[PDB]
Amino acid sequence: SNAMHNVVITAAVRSPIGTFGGALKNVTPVELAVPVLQEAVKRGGVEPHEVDEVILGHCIQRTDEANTARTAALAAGFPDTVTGYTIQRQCSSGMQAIMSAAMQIQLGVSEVVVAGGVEAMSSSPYALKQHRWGQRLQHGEIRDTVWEVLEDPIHHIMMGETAENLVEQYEITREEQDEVALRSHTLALKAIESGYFDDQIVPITIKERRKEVVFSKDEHPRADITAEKLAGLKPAFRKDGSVTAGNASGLNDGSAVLVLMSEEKAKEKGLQPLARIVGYSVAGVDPKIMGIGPAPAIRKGLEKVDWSLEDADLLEINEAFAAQYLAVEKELDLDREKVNVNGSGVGLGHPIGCTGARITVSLIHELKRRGLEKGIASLCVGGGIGVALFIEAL
Amino acid sequence: AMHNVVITAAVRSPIGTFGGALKNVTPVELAVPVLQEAVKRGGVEPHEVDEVILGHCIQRTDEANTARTAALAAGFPDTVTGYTIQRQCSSGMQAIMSAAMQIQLGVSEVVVAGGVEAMSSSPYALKQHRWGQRLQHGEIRDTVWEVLEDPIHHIMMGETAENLVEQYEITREEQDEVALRSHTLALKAIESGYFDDQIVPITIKERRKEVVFSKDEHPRADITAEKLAGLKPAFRKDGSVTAGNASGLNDGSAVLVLMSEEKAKEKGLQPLARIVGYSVAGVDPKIMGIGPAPAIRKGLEKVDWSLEDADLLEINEAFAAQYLAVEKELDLDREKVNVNGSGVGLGHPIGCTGARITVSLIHELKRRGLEKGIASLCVGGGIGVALFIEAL
Amino acid sequence: AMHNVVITAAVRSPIGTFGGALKNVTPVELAVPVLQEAVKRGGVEPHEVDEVILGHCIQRTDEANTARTAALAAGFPDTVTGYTIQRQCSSGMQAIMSAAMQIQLGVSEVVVAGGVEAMSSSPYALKQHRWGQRLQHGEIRDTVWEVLEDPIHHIMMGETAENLVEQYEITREEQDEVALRSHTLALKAIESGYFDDQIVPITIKERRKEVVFSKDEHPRADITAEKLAGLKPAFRKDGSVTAGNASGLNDGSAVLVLMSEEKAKEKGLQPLARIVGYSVAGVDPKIMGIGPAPAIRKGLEKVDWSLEDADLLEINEAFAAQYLAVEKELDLDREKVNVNGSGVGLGHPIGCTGARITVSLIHELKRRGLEKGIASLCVGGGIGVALFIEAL
Amino acid sequence: SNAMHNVVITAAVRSPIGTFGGALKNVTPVELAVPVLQEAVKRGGVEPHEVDEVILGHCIQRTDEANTARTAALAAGFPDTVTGYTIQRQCSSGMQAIMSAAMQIQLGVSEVVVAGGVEAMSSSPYALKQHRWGQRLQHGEIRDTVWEVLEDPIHHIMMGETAENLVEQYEITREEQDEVALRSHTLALKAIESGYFDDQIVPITIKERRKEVVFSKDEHPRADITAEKLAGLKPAFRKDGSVTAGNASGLNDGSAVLVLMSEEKAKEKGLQPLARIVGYSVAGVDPKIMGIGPAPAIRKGLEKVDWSLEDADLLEINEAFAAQYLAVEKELDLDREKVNVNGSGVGLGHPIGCTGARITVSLIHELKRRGLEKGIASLCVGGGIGVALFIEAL
Ligand SMILES: [K+]
Ligand SMILES: [K+]
Ligand SMILES: [K+]
Ligand SMILES: [K+]
Ligand SMILES: [K+]
Ligand SMILES: [K+]
Repeated sequence: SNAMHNVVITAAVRSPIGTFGGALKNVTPVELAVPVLQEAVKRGGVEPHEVDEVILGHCIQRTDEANTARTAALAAGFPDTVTGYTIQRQCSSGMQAIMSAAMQIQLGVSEVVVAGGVEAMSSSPYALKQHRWGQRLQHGEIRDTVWEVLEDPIHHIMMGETAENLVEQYEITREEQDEVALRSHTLALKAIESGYFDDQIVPITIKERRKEVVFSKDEHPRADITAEKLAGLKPAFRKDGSVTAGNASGLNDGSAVLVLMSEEKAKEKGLQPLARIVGYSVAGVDPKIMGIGPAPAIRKGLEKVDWSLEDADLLEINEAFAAQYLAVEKELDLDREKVNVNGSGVGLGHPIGCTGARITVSLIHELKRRGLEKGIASLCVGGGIGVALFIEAL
Repeated sequence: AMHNVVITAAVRSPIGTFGGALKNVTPVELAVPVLQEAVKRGGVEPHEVDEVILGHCIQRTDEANTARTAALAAGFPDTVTGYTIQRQCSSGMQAIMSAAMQIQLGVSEVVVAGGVEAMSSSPYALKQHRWGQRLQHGEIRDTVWEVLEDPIHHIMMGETAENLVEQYEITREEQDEVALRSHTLALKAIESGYFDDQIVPITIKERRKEVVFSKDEHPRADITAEKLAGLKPAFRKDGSVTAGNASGLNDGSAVLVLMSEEKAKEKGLQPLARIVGYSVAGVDPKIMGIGPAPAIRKGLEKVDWSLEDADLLEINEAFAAQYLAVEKELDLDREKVNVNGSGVGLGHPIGCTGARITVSLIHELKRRGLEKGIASLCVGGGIGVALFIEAL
Repeated sequence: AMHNVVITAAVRSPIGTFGGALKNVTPVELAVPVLQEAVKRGGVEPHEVDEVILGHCIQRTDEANTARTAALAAGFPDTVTGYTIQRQCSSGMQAIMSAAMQIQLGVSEVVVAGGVEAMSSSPYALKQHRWGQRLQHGEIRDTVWEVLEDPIHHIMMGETAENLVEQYEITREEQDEVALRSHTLALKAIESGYFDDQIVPITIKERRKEVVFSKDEHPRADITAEKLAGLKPAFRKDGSVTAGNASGLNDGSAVLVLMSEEKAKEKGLQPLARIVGYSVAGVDPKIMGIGPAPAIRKGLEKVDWSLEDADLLEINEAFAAQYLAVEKELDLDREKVNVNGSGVGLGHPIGCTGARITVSLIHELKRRGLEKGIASLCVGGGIGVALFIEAL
Repeated sequence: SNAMHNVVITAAVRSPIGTFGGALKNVTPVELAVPVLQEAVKRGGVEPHEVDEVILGHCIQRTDEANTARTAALAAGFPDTVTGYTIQRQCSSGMQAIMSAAMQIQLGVSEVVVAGGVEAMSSSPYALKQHRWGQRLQHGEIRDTVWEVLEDPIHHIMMGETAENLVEQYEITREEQDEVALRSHTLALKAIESGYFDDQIVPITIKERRKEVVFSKDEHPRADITAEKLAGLKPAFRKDGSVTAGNASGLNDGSAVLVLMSEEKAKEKGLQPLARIVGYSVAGVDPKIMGIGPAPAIRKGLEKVDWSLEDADLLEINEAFAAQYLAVEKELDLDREKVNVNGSGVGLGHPIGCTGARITVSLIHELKRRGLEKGIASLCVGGGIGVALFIEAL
């Protein structure tokens, strides 16, 4: 009679997503997480002291903000009792944070967990590898941590090259990629104008040197992205290639946070949750085609939760590259009309640590807006991993 | 679902000193041979491993996701996924706990979990290089020195130890007594061969040769009370915490193979130990060293043990003063604690240590023919973590 | 041998502010167009130039030997050799003196000489990168901030100015009076077109456009007594030296064509000026600003002038306080000194300035129809240099 | 009746030459100049207050020791009245310093000048060019100042490549280069053993962290350099090339200083000078074959002083590369038995700022040892310059 508690989600919020060198240029990951943590708890039906753990996914962790989760909890003014830990599973980090929170709740390790992800790519440092013991002679390299994290650590090829591998494998055309890219911006712009993201977005106040900036709207979507402009871009990873800056996701800044608790705890509190978690799955694939990860992850997960793919009402499949998304779409034979319905990574941006949580936030709110139930959120991961999360809106 | 968790292998590298044997080894490189040996001993083939989970404090973007990269570098199949955990000093212990959670829920059947830190090879960082320093001198930041500084209060871990010194009225002399004990017991354990079975030798390919690193290099054979008493305070002007009574900066990895009891029985394996419980407690970061006290008390309640039921404890010595605060607060029996030394004598490769002390505890329980163990450690940022095990 | 030295051209770039118009221009790039224009005006073809000598404070190993590299980059024949001089703030004036020495001895017949500084594009340095920092944080050093710090006493030039303030009992208010004058007279000179002939416009190729930089950008049209009086001391807590009464950090080049009087006559050229003498004096580095006093006195003896014989003087304002010490020590007639502004109003691109003030003095003597000029400046490290000229 | 004073040299001393990362690893240029300045003045027949100027040639100047000459004068304890300035003419910097001193003395600008050169290559810094205004994105370069100074700033080829240009032009063989290289070490070792350098060398005391090291002997010459070892080395600048690390000069540390004064001042003081300067010359050539500089410089200078080449009793022609030396030897048809008779740059090292002064120090002492009169010292210069100095031992 050992019990496994159902996991429900009582709040789901995010910062707007900044562009590289944009509104969040001078914000650290802890600074970017803090206001979102604060608003999540305010909406989530709990006081800070009731939070058992903060778990954050973070790709480019910083030693000056060791343990991003614990540091952000304290910086947010939460009691010293609110512990935290930080997760690195590359692009899926923010989704793994939610899964790890669910595990703690299912087991009764925690009753309430605040979980999500953050990435502040714009403020990420440069590194010197030979400074400690010396370069001795000849020129050295000062390494961009953002550019490093985009390079596979075993094969030393960029994520964009792994995308071109999928282009060749799945015979994906430049037109197909650019159609998806245009769609991503177009649907994002429409959602923004229609106010679809108003509820889920937490404005960030940036204290600059001589003023304060209130950042409240996603800044990656571009009205000037047209079929014409996309077709004129040069290939970014291979000569005679088709993956470009225009049909690839951006480098971006953002945070996203959910409040999760046992269903019994929500009943105790008299709270109507937004959604429940019904399952999650992780699958490993060839790092050289890491973008295909969501296919086996989704298949594995559907088997576990006893859904057909057709049962899903909406899906969020992160667009790391349009080509990568297209490979997943072709492999699973997805109905695009149910997928990324307000855009995805190409139009909205890809703050990597954040994204796995960001797409979950967006999915929850869009299911509710449409009055639909079943959602799948899934994304590829550098290093060759796919992760999928299965939810039901309440 | 709802499985019990057992441990079928528990191994570690020897612990290198800063700039020592492992000077030029990266965290992935240091994890790989220990991952391979653990799986070999743990009764499984690599394809049977569901997840590798590693605790790592100073993660590197050139080895993104240390656990997954190490799994691949170790030659494990692409199906063997991984993720990496940062809970500061307790990272390696949290990795074990996270593995246990997956196994308890039936998320995974077999998990390889532990921790690694390669402090000697950690980089330097420039924070103003991207957008420009503009004018005046800047700082090139040591990632090791950063990770030892509290990120909210901007004081070194050693200063948080001096806070405990003042709070618990701990003498310089008792700190040095504990430091001497740490080296002395470590040296005795090394001499007696207690660590022979748990240590995995590391081969380092140098310019003109290969070196085989097989023995812990931090313990000092000629350390003495007189030497310790002569040292200058390291963190406060009239202070008592010194380089001699503080843990070192060190390099090391440590790995366990965990699986469900069901899976062990199905494979006909006799596990070394089972996990009975685990607990985490948050405290004031300014006295982060006390973390193990509430964590242990919290965990004892959960597993329904009395403190006295424990046969052996490992409480990491981040600083002798910090250990002493815990000893005093819980009124521990020193003769059952850190019986073969701890961080001061053996070193503290931070990401690794939470797993390292668990490895050591498992093997010492077995050596003594004892059952119940507690492993626990403080965590920069104000956290205590505790793991409760029973040797089989 | 034993020739008289005349000057047939004297030109300069406009002076940019730090991070301003010349932000992305290197010293060679900034010297080139001014070298080319000087030679064009100076009555010679490039192949007739025997040597290019440039004063340069923050030399770069990627442009080794600034003078020779600039000569080549300017398209001058391979036969046109060069060398580069560091005598701190007086570097550009020393280049002129060294040119004169070569011409006097018949070592060279025609020399192009001057100075350059591109402070905005100067690099940062790491001193421990080669052999390693090992542990703890390091410094990434601003070469501009380094060059402004005395290398023996490790105090900023601004602090040496505060030493003169105390020594000569100079008020904050008189410093600000001089600072206001410097901007005011510079602005008037700019408005009246006094600098039109001497300035060589610089074209900067930016990402999407070309910019033509033709006017000095340091003078502040809206500077006032009230604004200056409100500023905080920059170098001492109860101090009087401020950012407003100190020279700026700036970018600029300045170049003269010199030759023997014999050579000028042979070429039928009418020179702008002749060099009558020059002098160098060493003083206490802690009050380096006073250098011009002994240098001027020493030189006056050599050329057999009285101070009163001078029609105009240029005494570089490194700091208003430093200028004031010189004015007081020599009992100068302010109405004959820095008549169109100086370093506070116009800027101080250090390698360039010793040549820049000479260019300016030559043209202002001519404009006023006056003969005798003295140009002089202080030098970090405790040196004063003075140049004595007669307009023709 | 304007007078031009004869220039005489009353002292000529040098540090031993350190190897890269060797005995002088942790010594700055000012530190390395100081003891040599001090000993020079002690031998030169003047008190420090009588010194009018210190002039030093220095290739890799440092902003933390601005104006190396003035800084070293003050650090040596010389009075504040002793001014100084620093010269950059690449490899000939140290020789130009002596020439500039001679000019001041000839003109009566100074009566006594201390002049020479210094280079501390081992302690030279690394530079970042994009740190001030930012790298923005992607990896950058941390630049070795030593490696930069060895690269031509117009053509961006290493000095070693300009040497290979001369190899091809003058049809110089690998054997010829290696014979010169072996000779350079062999003659240096012999001179050292015979005590030829005892008088001219000033020992340097290096204060290391836990001891003091007294460095008193040139450390570049190698007894293990053999014809066999040289022939086995790989080409360093061109595939199928012949310039190697073994037949090229090293990277080295050293200082060298002369005391110069008017002949009348020496007579006044009752001093017997070591030597007089009779002339000097500078010639510009193609930077791509900079190594040939000494040929036109020597020819130009001989015309000025009315010497035949045959009149010279000894020559020092710096060996930047054996190949470069060989081109000069072939062009001028030199008698090698009169040239570099105790070795040169390949065996002894090449601390670049120092070398032009170093070879002059060595020449003066060897002329005196052999009881000979006429000397020529000359060297090539990166950027395409040759410089020559003509002296008579007294
Ligand atoms: K919400
Ligand atoms: K084992
Ligand atoms: K976990
Ligand atoms: K002119
Ligand atoms: K000169
Ligand atoms: K001598």
